[PDB]
Amino acid sequence: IPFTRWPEEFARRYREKGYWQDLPLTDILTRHAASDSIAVIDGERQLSYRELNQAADNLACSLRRQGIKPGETALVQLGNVAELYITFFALLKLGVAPVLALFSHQRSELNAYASQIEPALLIADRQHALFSGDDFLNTFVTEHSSIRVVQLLNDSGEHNLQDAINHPAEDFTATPSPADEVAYFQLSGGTTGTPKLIPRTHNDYYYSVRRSVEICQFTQQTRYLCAIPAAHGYAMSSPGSLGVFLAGGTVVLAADPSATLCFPLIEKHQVNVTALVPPAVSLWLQALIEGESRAQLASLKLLQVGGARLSATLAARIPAEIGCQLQQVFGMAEGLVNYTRLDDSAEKIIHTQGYPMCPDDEVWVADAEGNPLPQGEVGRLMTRGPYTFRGYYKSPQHNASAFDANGFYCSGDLISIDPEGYITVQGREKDQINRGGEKIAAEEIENLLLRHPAVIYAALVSMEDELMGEKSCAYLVVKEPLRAVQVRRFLREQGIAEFKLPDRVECVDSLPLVDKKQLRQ
Ligand SMILES: Cc1c(Cl)cccc1C(=O)NS(=O)(=O)OC[C@H]1O[C@@H](n2cnc3c(N)ncnc32)[C@H](O)[C@@H]1O
Repeated sequence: IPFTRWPEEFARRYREKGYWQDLPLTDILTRHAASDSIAVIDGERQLSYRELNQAADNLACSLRRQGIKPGETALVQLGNVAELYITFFALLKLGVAPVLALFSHQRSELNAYASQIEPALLIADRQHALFSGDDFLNTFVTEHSSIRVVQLLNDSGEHNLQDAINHPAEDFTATPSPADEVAYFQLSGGTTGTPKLIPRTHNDYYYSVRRSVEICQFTQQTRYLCAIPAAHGYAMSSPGSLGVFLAGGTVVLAADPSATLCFPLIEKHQVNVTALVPPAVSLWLQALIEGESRAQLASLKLLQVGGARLSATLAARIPAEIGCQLQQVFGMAEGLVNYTRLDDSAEKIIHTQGYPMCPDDEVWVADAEGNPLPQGEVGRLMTRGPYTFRGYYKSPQHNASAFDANGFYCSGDLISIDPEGYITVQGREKDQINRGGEKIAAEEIENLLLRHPAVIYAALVSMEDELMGEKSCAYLVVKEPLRAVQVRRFLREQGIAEFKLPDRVECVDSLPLVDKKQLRQ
């Protein structure tokens, strides 16, 4: 499986300093293979580390019998369910590199993912709109003829994922990919017209998990509510579900981050850490005002907030109105993750997004050309490090643009750095909307809008929204009258995630030639 390697002097340095430990990610689970402490709670269901590890082997083995081999890829679309973690570890034990699609992702996204990786295996959920019938499957498995095996959650027919997990592995020995080779594929937020996949090696991904655990001081006592989409890198590795498993803690799954669902789960299971995005934090504080008992969240000792910038106003209210410590998490699926420390001054936890988790994480601030700007100046985040990648998967065209000569990645974020060395996010250069933490590639949507017969020109732009931070607005120059429902219905036919539909559509007489920079003015 081809990916951009680190130069050898970098791989050697990162091994010498102990970042790369040359262990597979399977180690996170198999160190606990003897344990009967609870690893996953999912509604009424409680899986031990022993059971989880066994489930993973059971599935890994079942797939091996169906003829899935090491070095092959897989498309996995499971939500906030135990089977996400079983499937992730099953495929890691086989040496199969998956993409973890979010439940929200639809036709266009799955097709895009399947096209780049050419998967041998598809794992999806019959509770998904696309997988309740066999119509889409028939079409999907035709277009993506690489697919040989299909396993489906909440199926009682031939392709039942349960029957595989429940089938005890006779003599199974794991064959994880080498630790300096690809383990799995993360998803970019998106700056381009097609999704870009991020190769994560065991060495790079494990270190980010291991180092995240040190900072957030996760232990066997950690009870982590995983309420955001469980397959996202923030819920997965920062420190996320894996960080919890590593530590020997417990992951509590919730279908979404509504106060309606989570407030009960936090009190019931005595959760002491969870990860949210700004709008979820807002709705939580509003739910407390609207008269939810604050004592339901007594057990909470750390609340992570990331995916998008947290207003100091919102930040300051977390200790007061909820009564736990805040951690701001500024990270990206490409690698680099900045944390506030648990011992940081209120000043840094409220007004900054921390500093990189690795001492050998390297961060300078570029001007429009690409020269270093001195501290306190605002400019483009340029970074490289032991868990920051060196190329999207099979993207020589975009990789040329995305990295400078020395292998520094531009995140398309604008940042300043304090005298104390802390990063504050000041804005964004990449053509990306941040819809309450969820990322939309403006180009992806503009291309889809231009497919519409009435649409001459398309501009997708951010607009301030108090709840979400940003909402999508589609500016269209049209042949004929076009109402928002028509645009939205049309885009849903193309088959994309709901969050990607423009919250607002406006037909205008002209757009400038699109110069989005001027359209803001
Ligand atoms: C991967 C990730 C982790 Cl592991 C932890 C927290 C957030 C993310 C994340 O944001 N992942 S991402 O791939 O979906 O998007 C990366 C982009 O998300 C934005 N972002 C993430 N955290 C922030 C933040 N705290 N403040 C402002 N912007 C933020 C930023 O533009 C960054 O380039």
